Amino acid sequence: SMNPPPPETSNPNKPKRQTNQLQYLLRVVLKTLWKHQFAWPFQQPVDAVKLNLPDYYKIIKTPMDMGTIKKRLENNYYWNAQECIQDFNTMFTNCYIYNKPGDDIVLMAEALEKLFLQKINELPTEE
Ligand SMILES: CNC(=O)c1ccc2c(c1)nc(-c1cc(C)c(O)c(C)c1)n2CC1CCN(C(C)=O)CC1
Repeated sequence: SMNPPPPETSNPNKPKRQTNQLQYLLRVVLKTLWKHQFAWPFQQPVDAVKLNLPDYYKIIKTPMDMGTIKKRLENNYYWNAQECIQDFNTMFTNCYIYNKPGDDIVLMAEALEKLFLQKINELPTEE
């Protein structure tokens, strides 16, 4: 009935690197989705307490959100671009698991995912 703690965003025990793919994921992919008119419900963990959704974290056991993804990129949580792409995919899949076809939040998720796929289909080459 409490919210879970948000996902880990900075792990000192993880090695860190800068790559053109990770720079692109923060500065092009995340930044573009972040500034979208429909971004705001995805910029932080679902607050199931304040929204009074007592079943949200009974159904969604792998929560993810763009606030968490942004901090993960900012703090080198991802070594491989695929780890970041997986987190975006998890965020969209959670929305489609919990919500119903035609729901306002689902139409918002679809618009962001369309933009996500447009941007990640132009990811730069791997070192
Ligand atoms: C100051 N406000 C807030 O902080 C606030 C308010 C409402 C929030 C909200 C945060 N987060 C969610 C949300 C997000 C996701 C990904 C979900 O899977 C679910 C079940 C809820 N909602 C409900 C949806 C907001 C957008 N919708 C519209 C504009 O119609 C649909 C409902």
